[PDB]
Amino acid sequence: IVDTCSLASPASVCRTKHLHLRCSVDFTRRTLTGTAALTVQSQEDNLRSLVLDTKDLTIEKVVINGQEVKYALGERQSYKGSPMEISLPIALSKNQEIVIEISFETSPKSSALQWLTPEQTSGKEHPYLFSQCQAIHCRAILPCQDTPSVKLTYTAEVSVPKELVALMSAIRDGETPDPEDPSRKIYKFIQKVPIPCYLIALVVGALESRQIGPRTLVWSEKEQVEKSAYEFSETESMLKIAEDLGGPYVWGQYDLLVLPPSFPYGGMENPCLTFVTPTLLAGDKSLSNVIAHEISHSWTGNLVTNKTWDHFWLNEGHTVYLERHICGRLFGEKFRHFNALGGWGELQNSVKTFGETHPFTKLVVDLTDIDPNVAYSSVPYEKGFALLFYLEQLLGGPEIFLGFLKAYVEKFSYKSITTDDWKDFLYSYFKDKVDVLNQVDWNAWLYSPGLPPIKPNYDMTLTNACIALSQRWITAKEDDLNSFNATDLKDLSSHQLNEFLAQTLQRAPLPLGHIKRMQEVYNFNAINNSEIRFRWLRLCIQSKWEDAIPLALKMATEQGRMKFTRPLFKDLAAFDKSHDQAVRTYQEHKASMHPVTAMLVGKDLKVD
Ligand SMILES: CCCCC/C=C\C\C=C/C=C/C=C/[C@@H]1O[C@H]1CCCC(=O)O
Ligand SMILES: [Yb+3]
Ligand SMILES: [Yb+3]
Ligand SMILES: [Zn+2]
Repeated sequence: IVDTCSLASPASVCRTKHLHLRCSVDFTRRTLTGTAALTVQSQEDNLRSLVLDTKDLTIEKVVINGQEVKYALGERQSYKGSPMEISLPIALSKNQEIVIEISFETSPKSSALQWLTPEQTSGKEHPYLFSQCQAIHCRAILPCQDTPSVKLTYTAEVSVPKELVALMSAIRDGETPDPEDPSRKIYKFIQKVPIPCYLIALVVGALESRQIGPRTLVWSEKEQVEKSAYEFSETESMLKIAEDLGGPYVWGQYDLLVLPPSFPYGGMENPCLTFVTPTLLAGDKSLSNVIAHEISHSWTGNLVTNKTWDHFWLNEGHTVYLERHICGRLFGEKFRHFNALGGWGELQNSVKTFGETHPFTKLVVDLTDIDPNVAYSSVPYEKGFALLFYLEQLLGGPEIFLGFLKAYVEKFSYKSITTDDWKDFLYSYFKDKVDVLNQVDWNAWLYSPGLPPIKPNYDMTLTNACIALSQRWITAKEDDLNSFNATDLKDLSSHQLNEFLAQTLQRAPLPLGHIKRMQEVYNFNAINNSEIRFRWLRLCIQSKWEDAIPLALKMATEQGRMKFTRPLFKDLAAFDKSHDQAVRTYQEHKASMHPVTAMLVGKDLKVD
């Protein structure tokens, strides 16, 4: 097992045990400067050098035993960055530990960071910075073994302009004036649980907080605090359910940070401080499954970790499985099945986009010379979930399979594992059902592209009305459109409206007159729920309604969640009437987008 996405020495050669980060955030230069002190343990005899990952980092010096040591930056290897070899002053024996202090500065173009001007924030008076290290962007902040096969503790001291606040994926450990610059404050942090370095995270900005549970504050700019406190009020109830299913919550605090609209994901499971998109702020808590998902990562992902990114499905599939159990406990088993069946539809969509033979539709994926951001899709989420849901039904039901899940978390806590470790423990836990496990087509499920070889069984109770109404619209002729009316929606929840739109979008385009009628009688243009609005606008653009062009351009640019922004830009580029404007709009906005999102939209549009 080799991590083909890292250029650093592997864990079999040496292991980082601890990071002590002292840095300063310079908004004038858009740089982070400081020192990263790595406590490294040799795993072999006579160790005289080691290699760290870096990406667009300027290295000033490397200090061991109080003296500068020799180092060399190799040539850049595309998205992987540049390897940094350090010559150790004294050969190390196996299990010997030393401290290596590296003085470094980031580049303004760091792919881990987005620097925001005051005008890009809610308050309009202060700048803002946030990080996103998953999968392999931590090396664009600091030199490290940038592989999830290594887990380390960390402490940090971050100097910032005194008007602003710093937060990290760690427990807050005090603040003080910066003695080297009275215009600044130093914020301190401690992460005492070993983590993979992709879970290191930093935000700096004009942040305020409100308590919403016994172990949860929500953080945001002042303009969003009140709405966020209401939107995420289910958090503590979800944590209690998650603890019941996964075992103890070991991280102390579970805080939430609501980022500015360019944050690229629904959430990011940064330990002690989950990051979330403001597109969750629907006003009715209806997108709270994203919080259940990030909560669940506190066990599946953050405690039990994928050893390499080839095995990412271990993180995401088990987390989606726990996510849907949390929402099933809250709202019922029929709702769990409804969301499960919706996820199968999303798997169908991903497979249909990539193509049924595409290597990125395999559950286990070989990322040799593949940028993980390019490979990312809903496949590991939903093919992984589908495998676990299938096994649940094969092995005796959800109560039995949740017993496996808790035992799995306990077995591999604080470790990094592969698909074969998972499968071996599955066969160990279910030793009395090995004959049943040997009926599984393991090669198809784990290593073949396309849809899985067997579809699970799904309760249809909550889905039937969505399918029925979608089919009424698809089979309607012009003389049937008069029969549709706002009353068609009166018994549908927001989740069901979203699924009605998903069902109909799968058959797009529809005739333009149908889409116009849908707006006339359902007024979907008025809905601000981001998931509903996204699917409605995709349906309008794919059905060639020119009126929807400005709406789709607005949504694609006024937020930056990649799930929404990328498909909206792609749909607009595919519609001949909006193509030129889509490209011009991307070019005008690209410099102020998140660096990774800008790169991907450019690839999607075939723009340079
Ligand atoms: C199995 C294919 C391997 C390729 C992917 C490898 C590494 C993934 C890189 C970045 C992942 C960021 C994930 C963020 C949170 O779980 C996502 C919840 C929000 C997603 C959304 O709803 O927009
Ligand atoms: Yb030796
Ligand atoms: Yb303390
Ligand atoms: Zn996730």
